[PDB]
Amino acid sequence: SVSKANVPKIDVSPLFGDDQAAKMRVAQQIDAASRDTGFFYAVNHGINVQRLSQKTKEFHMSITPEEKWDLAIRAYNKEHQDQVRAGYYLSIPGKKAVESFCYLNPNFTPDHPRIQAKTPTHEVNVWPDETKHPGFQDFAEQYYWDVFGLSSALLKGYALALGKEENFFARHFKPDDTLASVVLIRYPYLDPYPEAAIKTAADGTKLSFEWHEDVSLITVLYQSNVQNLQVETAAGYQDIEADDTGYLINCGSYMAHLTNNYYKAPIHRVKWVNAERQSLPFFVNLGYDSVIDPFDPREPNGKSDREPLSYGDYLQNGLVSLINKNGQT
Ligand SMILES: CSC[C@H](OC(=O)[C@H](CS)NC(=O)CCC[C@H](N)C(=O)O)C(=O)O
Ligand SMILES: [Fe+2]
Repeated sequence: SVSKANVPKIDVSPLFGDDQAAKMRVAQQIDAASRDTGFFYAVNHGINVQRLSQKTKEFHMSITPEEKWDLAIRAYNKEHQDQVRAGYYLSIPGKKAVESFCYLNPNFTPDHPRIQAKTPTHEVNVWPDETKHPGFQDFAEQYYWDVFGLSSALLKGYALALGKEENFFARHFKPDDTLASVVLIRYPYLDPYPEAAIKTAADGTKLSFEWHEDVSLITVLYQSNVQNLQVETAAGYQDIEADDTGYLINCGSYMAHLTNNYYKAPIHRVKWVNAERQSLPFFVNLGYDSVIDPFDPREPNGKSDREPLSYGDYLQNGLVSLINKNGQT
């Protein structure tokens, strides 16, 4: 009934290297995908995703109810007032099926200047007990740096794509201060699956999460090989095919702002599927004070009628609004 979205597979491996011409050919593919459905799969990305899925599986299946309250964000545990972003997002059996664990920059330590200042959107990660989840924290922190690496490469391709030098975005994306996050989302198999956990789209499609744009510069997403995502195009919502060997890449609304909608943030939603699966996004966020002057690559002088917006401002408003629009996750 629903047709397949154009989601090209792009070999992003020249973005790690020093062959400048070959990086420009990748840039072009990124430009094309970004002007069309707004999604592509990055292939030859160098990350061991089957291990990521295994380590993440072992965590989700072995965390206990007790641990979840102990790690819970403020929205679920009012004792944990500093936990706005990072920690455990509980399901509600009978009502909200999905659950997840979010963590931030491992460099956000108690001595970090932004943590000392108590700056919004900066928090110190919470972790389960090492003896109960041996290896998990070190694996997860390592994953953050491996996906950080991929995202830097990708941001070099988007820079080149937009007619900029390759460091245009990446110079704002730094280990010591990035607001980027990993979310380890568990979608369960449930029998019976509670209707209260299923939303219905205007067109009748059963959904786990409604239409939205991403709160990010770009999103770098690993998921299981279970089809679920749809993207709105001028021909209506189209199905994004699953590929659990690549990363699904799209632009968030920060990119749309900077480029004056030359690279739109694609509107997408998550169909309801009764399957035990994973969705493991990395939201590529810049630094709290990062400001890029907005521009327009469709205009001869490159000038835009949008005003500069600091990443920190964008992020804190965005994440609130997303909760308001689509509910607490
Ligand atoms: C967990 S609800 C459904 C899930 O959607 C999301 O994670 C949505 C849309 S991309 N994103 C968010 O809720 C933002 C999480 C931001 C994160 N907690 C942070 O602090 O960075 C999905 O796409 O499967
Ligand atoms: Fe999304």
